[PDB]
Amino acid sequence: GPDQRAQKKGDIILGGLFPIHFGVAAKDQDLKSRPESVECIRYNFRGFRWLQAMIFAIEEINSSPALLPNLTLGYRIFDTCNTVSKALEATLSFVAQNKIDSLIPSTIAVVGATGSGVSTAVANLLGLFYIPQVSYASSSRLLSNKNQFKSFLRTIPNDEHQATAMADIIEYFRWNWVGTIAADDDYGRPGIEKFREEAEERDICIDFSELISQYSDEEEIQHVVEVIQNSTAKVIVVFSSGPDLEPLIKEIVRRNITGKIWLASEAWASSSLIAMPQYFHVVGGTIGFALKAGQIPGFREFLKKVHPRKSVHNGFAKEFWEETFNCHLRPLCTGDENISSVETPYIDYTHLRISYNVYLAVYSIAHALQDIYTCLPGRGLFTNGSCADIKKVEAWQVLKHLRHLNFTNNMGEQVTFDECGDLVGNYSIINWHLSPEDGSIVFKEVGYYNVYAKKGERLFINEEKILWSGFSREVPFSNCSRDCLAGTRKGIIEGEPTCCFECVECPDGEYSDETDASACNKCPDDFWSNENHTSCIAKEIEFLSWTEPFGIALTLFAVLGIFLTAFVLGVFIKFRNTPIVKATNRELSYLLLFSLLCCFSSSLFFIGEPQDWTCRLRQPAFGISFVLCISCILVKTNRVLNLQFLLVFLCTFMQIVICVIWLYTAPPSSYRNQELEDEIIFITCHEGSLMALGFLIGYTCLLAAICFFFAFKSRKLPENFNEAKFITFSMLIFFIVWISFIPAYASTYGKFVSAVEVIAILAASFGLLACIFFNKIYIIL
Amino acid sequence: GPDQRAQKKGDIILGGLFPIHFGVAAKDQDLKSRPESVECIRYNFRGFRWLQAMIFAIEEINSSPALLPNLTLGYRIFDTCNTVSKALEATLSFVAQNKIDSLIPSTIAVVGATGSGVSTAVANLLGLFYIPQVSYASSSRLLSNKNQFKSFLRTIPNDEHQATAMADIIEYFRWNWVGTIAADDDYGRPGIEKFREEAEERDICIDFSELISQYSDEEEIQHVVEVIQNSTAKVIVVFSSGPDLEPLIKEIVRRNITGKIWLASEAWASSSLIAMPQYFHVVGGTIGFALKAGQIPGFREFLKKVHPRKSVHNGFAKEFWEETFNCHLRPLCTGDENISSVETPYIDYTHLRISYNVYLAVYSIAHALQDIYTCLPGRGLFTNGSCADIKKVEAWQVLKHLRHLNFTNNMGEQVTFDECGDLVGNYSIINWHLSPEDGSIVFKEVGYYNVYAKKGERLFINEEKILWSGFSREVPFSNCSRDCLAGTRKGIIEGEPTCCFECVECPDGEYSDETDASACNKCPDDFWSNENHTSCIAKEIEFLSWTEPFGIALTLFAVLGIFLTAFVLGVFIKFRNTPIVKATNRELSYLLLFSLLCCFSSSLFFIGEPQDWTCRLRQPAFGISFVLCISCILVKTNRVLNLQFLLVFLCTFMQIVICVIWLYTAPPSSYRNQELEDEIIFITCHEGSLMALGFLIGYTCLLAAICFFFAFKSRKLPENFNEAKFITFSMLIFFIVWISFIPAYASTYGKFVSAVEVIAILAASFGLLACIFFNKIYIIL
Ligand SMILES: *[C@@H]1O[C@H](CO)[C@@H](O[C@@H]2O[C@H](CO)[C@@H](O)[C@H](O)[C@H]2NC(C)=O)[C@H](O)[C@H]1NC(C)=O
Ligand SMILES: *[C@@H]1O[C@H](CO)[C@@H](O[C@@H]2O[C@H](CO)[C@@H](O)[C@H](O)[C@H]2NC(C)=O)[C@H](O)[C@H]1NC(C)=O
Ligand SMILES: *[C@@H]1O[C@H](CO)[C@@H](O[C@@H]2O[C@H](CO)[C@@H](O)[C@H](O)[C@H]2NC(C)=O)[C@H](O)[C@H]1NC(C)=O
Ligand SMILES: *[C@@H]1O[C@H](CO)[C@@H](O[C@@H]2O[C@H](CO)[C@@H](O)[C@H](O)[C@H]2NC(C)=O)[C@H](O)[C@H]1NC(C)=O
Ligand SMILES: CC(C)CCC[C@@H](C)[C@H]1CC[C@H]2[C@@H]3CC=C4C[C@@H](O)CC[C@]4(C)[C@H]3CC[C@]12C
Ligand SMILES: CC(C)CCC[C@@H](C)[C@H]1CC[C@H]2[C@@H]3CC=C4C[C@@H](O)CC[C@]4(C)[C@H]3CC[C@]12C
Ligand SMILES: CC(C)CCC[C@@H](C)[C@H]1CC[C@H]2[C@@H]3CC=C4C[C@@H](O)CC[C@]4(C)[C@H]3CC[C@]12C
Ligand SMILES: CC(C)CCC[C@@H](C)[C@H]1CC[C@H]2[C@@H]3CC=C4C[C@@H](O)CC[C@]4(C)[C@H]3CC[C@]12C
Ligand SMILES: CC(C)CCC[C@@H](C)[C@H]1CC[C@H]2[C@@H]3CC=C4C[C@@H](O)CC[C@]4(C)[C@H]3CC[C@]12C
Ligand SMILES: CC(C)CCC[C@@H](C)[C@H]1CC[C@H]2[C@@H]3CC=C4C[C@@H](O)CC[C@]4(C)[C@H]3CC[C@]12C
Ligand SMILES: CC(C)CCC[C@@H](C)[C@H]1CC[C@H]2[C@@H]3CC=C4C[C@@H](O)CC[C@]4(C)[C@H]3CC[C@]12C
Ligand SMILES: COc1cccc([C@@H](C)NCCCc2ccccc2Cl)c1
Ligand SMILES: COc1cccc([C@@H](C)NCCCc2ccccc2Cl)c1
Ligand SMILES: O=C(O)[C@@H]1Cc2c([nH]c3ccccc23)CN1
Ligand SMILES: O=C(O)[C@@H]1Cc2c([nH]c3ccccc23)CN1
Ligand SMILES: *[C@@H]1O[C@H](CO)[C@@H](O)[C@H](O)[C@H]1NC(C)=O
Ligand SMILES: *[C@@H]1O[C@H](CO)[C@@H](O)[C@H](O)[C@H]1NC(C)=O
Ligand SMILES: *[C@@H]1O[C@H](CO)[C@@H](O)[C@H](O)[C@H]1NC(C)=O
Ligand SMILES: *[C@@H]1O[C@H](CO)[C@@H](O)[C@H](O)[C@H]1NC(C)=O
Ligand SMILES: *[C@@H]1O[C@H](CO)[C@@H](O)[C@H](O)[C@H]1NC(C)=O
Ligand SMILES: *[C@@H]1O[C@H](CO)[C@@H](O)[C@H](O)[C@H]1NC(C)=O
Ligand SMILES: [Ca+2]
Ligand SMILES: [Ca+2]
Ligand SMILES: [Ca+2]
Ligand SMILES: [Ca+2]
Ligand SMILES: [Ca+2]
Ligand SMILES: [Ca+2]
Ligand SMILES: [Ca+2]
Ligand SMILES: [Ca+2]
Repeated sequence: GPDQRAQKKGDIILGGLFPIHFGVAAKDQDLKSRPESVECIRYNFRGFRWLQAMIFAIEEINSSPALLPNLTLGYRIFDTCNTVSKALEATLSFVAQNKIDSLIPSTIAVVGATGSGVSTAVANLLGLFYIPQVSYASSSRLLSNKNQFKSFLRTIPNDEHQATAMADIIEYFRWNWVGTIAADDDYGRPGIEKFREEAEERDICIDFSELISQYSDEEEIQHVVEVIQNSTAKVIVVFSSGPDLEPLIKEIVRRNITGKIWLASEAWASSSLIAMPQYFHVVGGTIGFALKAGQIPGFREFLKKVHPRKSVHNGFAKEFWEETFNCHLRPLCTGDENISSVETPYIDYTHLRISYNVYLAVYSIAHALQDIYTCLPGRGLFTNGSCADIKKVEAWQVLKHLRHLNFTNNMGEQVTFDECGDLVGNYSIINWHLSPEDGSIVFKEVGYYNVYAKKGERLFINEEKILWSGFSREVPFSNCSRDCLAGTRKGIIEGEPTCCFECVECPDGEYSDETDASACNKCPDDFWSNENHTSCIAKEIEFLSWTEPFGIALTLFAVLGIFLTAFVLGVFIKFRNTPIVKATNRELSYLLLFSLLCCFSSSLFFIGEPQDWTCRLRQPAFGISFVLCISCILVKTNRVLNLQFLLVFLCTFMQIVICVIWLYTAPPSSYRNQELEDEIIFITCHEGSLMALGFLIGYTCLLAAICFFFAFKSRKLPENFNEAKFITFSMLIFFIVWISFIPAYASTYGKFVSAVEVIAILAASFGLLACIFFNKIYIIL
Repeated sequence: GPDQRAQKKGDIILGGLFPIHFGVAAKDQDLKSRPESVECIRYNFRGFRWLQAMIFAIEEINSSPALLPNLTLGYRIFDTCNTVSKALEATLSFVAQNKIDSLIPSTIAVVGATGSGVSTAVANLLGLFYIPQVSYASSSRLLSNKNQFKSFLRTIPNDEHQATAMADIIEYFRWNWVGTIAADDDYGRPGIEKFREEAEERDICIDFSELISQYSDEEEIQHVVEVIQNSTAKVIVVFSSGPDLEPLIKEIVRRNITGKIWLASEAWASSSLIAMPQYFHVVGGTIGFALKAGQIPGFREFLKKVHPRKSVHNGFAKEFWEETFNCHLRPLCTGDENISSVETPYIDYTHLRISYNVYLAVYSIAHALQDIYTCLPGRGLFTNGSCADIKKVEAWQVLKHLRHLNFTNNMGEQVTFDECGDLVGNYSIINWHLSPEDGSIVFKEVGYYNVYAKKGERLFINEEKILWSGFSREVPFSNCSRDCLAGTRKGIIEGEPTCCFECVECPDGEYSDETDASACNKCPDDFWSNENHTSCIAKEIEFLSWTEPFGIALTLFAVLGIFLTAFVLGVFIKFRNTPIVKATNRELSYLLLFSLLCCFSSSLFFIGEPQDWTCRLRQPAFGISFVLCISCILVKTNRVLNLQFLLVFLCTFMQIVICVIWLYTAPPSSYRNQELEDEIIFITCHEGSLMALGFLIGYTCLLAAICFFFAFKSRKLPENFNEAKFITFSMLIFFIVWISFIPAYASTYGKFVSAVEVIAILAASFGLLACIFFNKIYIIL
């Protein structure tokens, strides 16, 4: 394989795949000359630390007598440069003896790779030969498919939980308008698809979805930047690694776009390529995910013991030395430099997360080998309970024992792989802060995601520790439309997702008391809308009331009429012996005064809240009383022109028969009219039979016409102090009053119709009383 | 490599990857023993025809002297079984000489593979060594990435156009509620993502998105089936191959789900695994995509010449013979059977689409080799214009010449590969019909998709040829919500996409004239909504018009009053010498009659449409005329009790000063009241100065009260035929009329206030005229 390698000899050989370089020289091969091996350029100190973690774990296993006694573990580790081609050359180097026996030391297991696409490409070849491959950083769900990848296992948790956690985070901060960026590889696309599913099931709308790569052209990056700028959303979920996101972040920094709230996947939430101070105005305040940190005692000293000459087995130490001190072995370096003197990710780390994954992968392979070594003859996992010979062990046997692995960590936790080869683990939630002393970016832990917890309780966040955009304490607004107040209702904007709405105020008569009201709820039948439609208020019920001032005035006038009638009646009764009261029919005078009292009592009926009996006894009472009084006047005129009682009885009986008829057929009834005024309910009365009202007033006015005619025929005659002209005057007053209020009765449907009726009754009764009796009162004085 | 192979020797060797089997055995090893090579189960006759197409193209090239003279093409073709593992074993067989020179005949180029995931896995290894790989059926966009796949080219069009075409088809048939199913591989996921993008830009809502596979468990298939059933959407877009869709179709057939409209991607739109008659109730009427058919003259005869013994180079002919006739060489077969006797996809084909792609790939490699062979010494593609030695040709040189390929087909078309190695091509659109004679499924061409055409013109469909569900001629309904009629407006349903809406009728005063009205438009102030709210009609304007019957009646009474006043005036002028008219002031009588004429003319003012001058000259005219009348009556009474003209002038001048004052300060104006009734606009008049109106009526009624008082003081006195009582009567009639209509003026704001005012004016004028002059007329007779 490649010349640059870390090789050690042993009984069992472990393969190693690490990204010692971030990527390869970006150039299009001309194919004019024979193509040579591409050279990867940017040194990755963190990847070299991962390689050192693998070597340290192997050395610790070799030193420990408890684990794999009398057996020596060796390694063959190559640099992938985050590239499929280099990893495939290394894998072809691994499977040389398998290829010879299908178409150099034998490779029992392989550790790696980092990238999910690289791991998929390597896993195809490795599972072709059933060589177990335990990856430390590849987290794509596509690798969980065991039909495709038979020998692939993971010490890193699967990516589905991370997308669910991002959806939970967006829900927690109450956002529904977000953008998505994904790396165009096996890491970005499945994760972003899972996030899209989880966001749509949480009613979260995604404005844009874009794909990026480290090989994206200038036009693609410009298009993505334009899409980001053109959007209102400021929360962008990014599923990518450092190298695949670096060009986009660089272009955003050049254009200097600030205000975006970045949600970071684990691959770049701790990336040194993205977390640099000069990008902090763009990427500051980023909220991202980190793996659970682990402890590897003695690892730091082993890292500090690195040396070009002393590390003879590790061939990558040469370039690490040359890149750390910028020397060559460009100034020549003696080799006596100090690692602690230079600040690189190699030593400048706080938590071991992927390095712990490498350590766990190596120890998992070692524990599988130990389970093979300690297998009791009749209790094996293979056919008939047989056990593999550790001296002549085969890769498929180690894979079989890895599928059944259960071992305790140095941290006292149980490591197991499921049917998909996944190792579930918690997440920590970090926020990108700026250091005051140094100015570098500090990853402050602000929360966690508990995968073991049930749905809805997995997320915990300390929002007080969060600095939005790196400096702000207020949660930013990332909704498409403002949640407008009550009294309004949401409405569709064509061609736009449901999260974006225009809210129109409620229609008159409909109320909305809730923010984000889908529709304006209607008020009930007896209620109406508020002034701003933020509530519902009872409809005002209106009629002619007793306590209201005008009803009081009408009642006082009715009582005054009753008092005057009683006064005249008392004057007549106490002084019945005088010739003046003897001239007129004093019995008929008493009956007429009683009729006037009944008339005023009937006038009292119209005032007040309408009721069934009240509307049933308003027209009939006045009709009876006024027919009776006109009949008494009629018999007085006929005397002027026993039997008089018979005539008044005949008239009152005809009128009361009419009344009984139309009260038996169709009683008047109280009804709550609601169509005249929307806000106001009019309590009024249905007559029931309108032709009955015609008959009633026709009879009253016909008896009136007869009385007026007979009084006119004898107007000039002086008798009983010429009462004929007074009768004529009272009756013409009756006709003036009742004709004059026809405009009043016409179309004035409200609380004032009862007032008009009361005033008409009072006027007619007062005119009759005055004309009949006030002349006699003047005579008596 | 694998023992079962098709091998021929030659100077230049072409690799071959074909799916002779549909898959592998479902033997998921428990790793009890050493895992053996997996056995392939279901024979694929169409894949064997593709392999025969490759062999036929190679043989035709060898026979043709024009193409590659004195050079013999050989092949090494293996069976992939649509599996990554076996394809990778074959690819490792291809790259043996490369692996020997990086860590058996040399492979110059490889044809294949079919599946996109298989092609990706093979292309990683092949591009590691820059061995050109021309695929005939893998259409994933992921393979267009030349950073990852350096040596990969395609004779099949890329899948982006097909997803765009499906979006265009959904738009054409007016659907917005569709479901999506995709194979969980490199073919299904990118295509379904492209379709999701193209549908979201076209306002198409996707109810569900599911993933399937040939290895999907029972629970996954049941979940997908329940998702399909639970959905209202009837159109389902499927990006999958036959084997990956077969379990889902089988389960849907078991449950007998009918009514769905399947949109088929090219991989399964012509699949024999899905297009079987016993599934026609479920998959009948499917609309799918096919590639351009090609012509390979002599191919059918070569296919019919297949034989186990005679085809010594083709090792796959043995199992083809055994599967075709169900024999062994299970009854023994002599080998003298006839291919045409048995109906298999091998010969029972109508159009060569993938076989033509295989043929084109072989001729593309051959033409690249020919371009190498005919290279002029100083005009090469390589360094310094050098040309490759065809005798010692290398794979990377052939790849370089393939990247620059221009050659003419046997059909007379130009074959070229772009920078991504893609060959663009048209699509045909087919519909799954049922044959009447045979009962098999017939793929009827119903349209095409022209990739060369501009956007919006690429799709052509003959809907008359389409049988929906296999039997129906009516386009099915696949919208989430009914597009309800006009008069209604759409409204949001919470938690649901914009395509699903509840439409509420428009509010009163608002109209929607369009289907799918986003909001109800309020039409202008003079308009009010229709009863259906489909439009809005003009607001009715209400006033007291001349043509109205009641306005006509009022005009007739006014004209009658004018006629009566003129008659009295004529009687007075013609007979001025009589003693009766000499007794009264004849000049004052003429003035009073003229004032009555002015009063009737003022009564005529209120009738008609209000106008600024009309509302300005309504109250003043009547006020001045009636005060002049009362002043003449006043001087007549004062005579009853020169200077009379002075008194009438004083009174009329006081009132005219009041009038000039309040028409100078604030004149009355015509206004269109729109608040009393929503549907109707009342045209009425603002007085302007209400206190000035108080002054006007106060002065008129005060001059009245003075006249009434003075006439009452001299009521009994007989003079001028005792005109005093008649004056008192006219004046009391004035007071009765004007007091009586106070209820009428109160709150009766409409077209009837002018009517009431006209009636009051007519009544007062008639009373005055009658009382003053009709007694004199009676005396004159
Ligand atoms: C942004 O929009 C979301 C969704 O409408 C709002 O979240 C809602 O908040 C209210 C009150 O807290 C809850 O009753 C709803 O259930 C939430 N809807 C969800 C979770 O879908 C959020 O408040 C908005 N943020 C703003 C306007 O700043
Ligand atoms: C994953 O995270 C959860 C929550 O942080 C851990 O549960 C906590 O465990 C500690 C002790 O280890 C308790 O004091 C807390 O009360 C627990 N919190 C809960 C249950 O909400 C859990 O142990 C973590 N798992 C791993 C494997 O680290
Ligand atoms: C289903 O809904 C779609 C909405 O997209 C309707 O298609 C629209 O029809 C109107 C007709 O006036 C066109 O103006 C729009 O341009 C169409 N929208 C498109 C094509 O996206 C379709 O008519 C509905 N089908 C029904 C109700 O059967
Ligand atoms: C793709 O399809 C279009 C339309 O079917 C083809 O254009 C047609 O070409 C024929 C001649 O070959 C003309 O008679 C038609 O009028 C054309 N139709 C158009 C322009 O709409 C086009 O040639 C096809 N491209 C191929 C086969 O490569
Ligand atoms: C009550 C409303 C609806 C109808 C009005 C009825 C009026 C117009 C009718 C009914 C009674 C009638 C009067 C009955 C008696 C007399 C006396 C007679 O010597 C002259 C006619 C005269 C003066 C009539 C005039 C018209 C009259 C007053
Ligand atoms: C509309 C109603 C309520 C109010 C009308 C009041 C009327 C009906 C009353 C009030 C004053 C009354 C007048 C008082 C004086 C006279 C003069 C006398 O020689 C004949 C009766 C006559 C003419 C009365 C007729 C009726 C009269 C005008
Ligand atoms: C002077 C002559 C006409 C006799 C007087 C009769 C008067 C008192 C009565 C008889 C008929 C009545 C009219 C009948 C119709 C209406 C329409 C109504 O919506 C308003 C009142 C109004 C306009 C009335 C006004 C007064 C009226 C004209
Ligand atoms: C109709 C409503 C508005 C008012 C009713 C009061 C009127 C009609 C009543 C109350 C007092 C009555 C007056 C009492 C005294 C006299 C004096 C007598 O020599 C002529 C009748 C006359 C003048 C009466 C006319 C009618 C009269 C004025
Ligand atoms: C229409 C507005 C002005 C209200 C009407 C006011 C009425 C109630 C006033 C104004 C003119 C007044 C009359 C003026 C003249 C007389 C004659 C006198 O010997 C007795 C009082 C009497 C009969 C007054 C009665 C009340 C009266 C009619
Ligand atoms: C009843 C006798 C003693 C007096 C008669 C006066 C009459 C003709 C006049 C004077 C004041 C007038 C009232 C003034 C106020 C209103 C309120 C209005 O919305 C309806 C008409 C109504 C109810 C009028 C009814 C008739 C009325 C009472
Ligand atoms: C104008 C509306 C109110 C209709 C009322 C008509 C009144 C105002 C007019 C019309 C005809 C007139 C009558 C004509 C004839 C006479 C006879 C005379 O000896 C007494 C006056 C008297 C009785 C007049 C009274 C007023 C009168 C009745
Ligand atoms: C005239 O003498 C009367 C005899 C009986 C009753 C009454 C009064 C109490 N009712 C006025 C009924 C009101 C009215 C008038 C005209 C048209 C419709 C309507 Cl609803 C008067
Ligand atoms: C009474 O003698 C008059 C002198 C001048 C004018 C008039 C008439 C033409 N105007 C009625 C004005 C109507 C009215 C009455 C009371 C309250 C409000 C309103 Cl709006 C009469
Ligand atoms: O699967 C993948 O592609 C990513 C690669 C990756 C992860 N975390 C990282 C940290 C540093 C460098 C690389 C990574 C998570 N899985
Ligand atoms: O890339 C892929 O996976 C599919 C495989 C495929 C296509 N068309 C076919 C016809 C028959 C059999 C298989 C196929 C289109 N591309
Ligand atoms: C974004 O808006 C700018 C300004 O008009 C425009 O130039 C650019 O094309 C837009 N991009 C997209 C993706 O709409
Ligand atoms: C970038 O934008 C910020 C505004 O947030 C501004 O303070 C800063 O000066 C800008 N930097 C450059 C180089 O323009
Ligand atoms: C591993 O062993 C522990 C006991 O030390 C046990 O609790 C745990 O369940 C085991 N793991 C599995 C997967 O059985
Ligand atoms: C379909 O709907 C039924 C009824 O609500 C429910 O029980 C079932 O779980 C649903 N299935 C799916 C796949 O959503
Ligand atoms: C399957 O469905 C079709 C169409 O609805 C119907 O004709 C047929 O009888 C059904 N068969 C069974 C077994 O339900
Ligand atoms: C291929 O050659 C033809 C002429 O034979 C020419 O028209 C066409 O443009 C060429 N294609 C390319 C890609 O150069
Ligand atoms: Ca790696
Ligand atoms: Ca050891
Ligand atoms: Ca990184
Ligand atoms: Ca949209
Ligand atoms: Ca294949
Ligand atoms: Ca030849
Ligand atoms: Ca198929
Ligand atoms: Ca939803």
